[PDB]
Amino acid sequence: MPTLLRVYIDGPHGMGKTTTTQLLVALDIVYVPEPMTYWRVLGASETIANIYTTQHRLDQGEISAGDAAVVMTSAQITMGMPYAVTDAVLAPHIGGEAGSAPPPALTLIFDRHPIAALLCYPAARYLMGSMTPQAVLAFVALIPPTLPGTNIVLGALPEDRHIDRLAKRQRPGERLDLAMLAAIRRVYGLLANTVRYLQCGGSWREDWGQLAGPRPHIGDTLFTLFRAPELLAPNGDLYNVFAWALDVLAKRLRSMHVFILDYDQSPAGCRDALLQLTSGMVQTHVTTPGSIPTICDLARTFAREMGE
Amino acid sequence: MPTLLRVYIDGPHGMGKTTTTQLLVADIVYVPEPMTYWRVLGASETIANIYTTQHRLDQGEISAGDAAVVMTSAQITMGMPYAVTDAVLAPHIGGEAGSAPPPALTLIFDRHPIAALLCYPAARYLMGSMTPQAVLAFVALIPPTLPGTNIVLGALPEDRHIDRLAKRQRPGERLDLAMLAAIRRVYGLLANTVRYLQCGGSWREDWGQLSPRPHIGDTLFTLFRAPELLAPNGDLYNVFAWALDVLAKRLRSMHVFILDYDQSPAGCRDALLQLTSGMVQTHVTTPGSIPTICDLARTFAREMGE
Ligand SMILES: Nc1nc2c(ncn2CCC(CO)CO)c(=O)[nH]1
Ligand SMILES: Nc1nc2c(ncn2CCC(CO)CO)c(=O)[nH]1
Repeated sequence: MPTLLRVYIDGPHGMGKTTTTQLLVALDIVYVPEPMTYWRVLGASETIANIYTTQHRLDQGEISAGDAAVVMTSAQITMGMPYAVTDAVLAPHIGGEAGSAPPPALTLIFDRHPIAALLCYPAARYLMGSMTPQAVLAFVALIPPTLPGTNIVLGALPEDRHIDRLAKRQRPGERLDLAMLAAIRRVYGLLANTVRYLQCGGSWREDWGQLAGPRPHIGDTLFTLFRAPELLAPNGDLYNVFAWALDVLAKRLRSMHVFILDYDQSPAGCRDALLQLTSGMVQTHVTTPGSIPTICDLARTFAREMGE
Repeated sequence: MPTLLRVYIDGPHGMGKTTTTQLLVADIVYVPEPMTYWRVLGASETIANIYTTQHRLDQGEISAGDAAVVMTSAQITMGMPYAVTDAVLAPHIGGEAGSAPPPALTLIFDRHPIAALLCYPAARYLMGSMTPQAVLAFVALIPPTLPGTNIVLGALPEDRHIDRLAKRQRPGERLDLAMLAAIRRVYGLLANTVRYLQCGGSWREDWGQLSPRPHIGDTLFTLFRAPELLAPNGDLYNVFAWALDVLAKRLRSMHVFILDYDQSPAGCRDALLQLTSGMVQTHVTTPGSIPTICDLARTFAREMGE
């Protein structure tokens, strides 16, 4: 059947993921861009400006953890909306994997992946204290089942160079919170190891008490963020409820094909560099033969209406 | 593999599910209300929070915005146990075994992910304390409907419900008769929605009427004619229209059965055992599935049931 190769470009904001993918796309391929219009208009109203202000009000000590928590938690629900719906309608047409030989019938490039809204950003906001780990796990329990051929390209960029970049300018409503850059960096690192650890066979349940290449110490995976007095019983173990969610986080990430593109270069180098990774990425067949078109018109509709 | 029979006793609160469900149990396990999770574990006394906020809104002390915001977060917390459960359970579910009995194990659940991912949220929306966009965020998050999904919804006339809803109701509640009118309307609609979807109805093909099956104005789609969802030219944006596509594939495959709650206990408890006859069973995926599945229902029970 016609194969389809999907690739999600994720990682912290401000590294140059949007450009590169354009350059990549500018060259069969459709682009599912960031739904700003949803965040700005359709879904709420300046969702991203809302996020940055609340956390700010929180840092000023004008809003209490709970007011920012309740405001943050709900601001996240809006962010992941477009990712979640796209997956939901996409899922059916996705069939069994085929194999990284050139080429596919279609290539869908994504700007971020469900996990970025249902995990990374929240966990990050949690370390930032504007969110709880209970809520964080709530999203984790909603992360959709991982689809075959789910290729995730996270991104590497030096700090000074990343800070430097954010410094110049980025999203409308965005405030330069270096600490946030730090958290969000941390979370995307962990995420990488987490996949690795998991793929190498880690089993957090065994390594709990301990709280490509070699297997990372569970203490270096995302789990570690979940060793908190909120999530622990009077006898120290995690409440089964959360443990069980860490068990889904594990299942979700366990089948992902994660890659690290380097962003410490020219937009073109990033394009060329990201292109040389797309070749070792696993693709899949479609479910209906006429899925390529609908999957196509689907991405073009998302773009035309949510892009900005 | 052995078969399993899962039943999700749903419907509006204040009718007697809880009351009638325990009775059957006292082969059959019972996964209760995660009350300890709503009160303690996930956050603090969530319910009193849901009700207060609605109150403050009603009593003009707070704004629809402020309500919506807190109202949204809370739901996240109310549905948590359902999701994780559904997600930890999922793989043990094999395909529909004919109807093939007697099942090696019967699981009775106290509500389905939809109560927290669709129903109540639809209800609070209808209350001014929650955005339709928000409601569709959870509708999309609705997990794929597993095979052998049987939902029991309850019938009890408004008056009797008012009476039972007032018998006593949860730590923190406040009798909100409107929230009773909102909630009854929702499940009622959902009842029609499942039949709509099974008699072959297409919401895209019917969507313009709002301006053998039930009329689309008598389904959960009619709620999403929320102007906020509509384009300047009245149209419905593709995001929501997709959310609705989801909502449809989700419900259509459900098996919903009606339990008349207007009849004293055991009388309802009886009817609950009678319905069990047409509910679909499933095989489990692995040898040790049933046992793992038993523990889940017992460990959720001791930890979250209060
Ligand atoms: N989901 C979510 N996304 C967040 C958060 N902060 C920044 N972003 C990404 C927003 C821009 C970068 O800041 C990129 O569009 C947050 O709390 N949640
Ligand atoms: N998910 C959700 N549930 C709500 C809300 N309001 C009342 N309930 C009722 C729950 C009842 C179960 O019978 C009382 O325990 C709400 O806003 N969201």
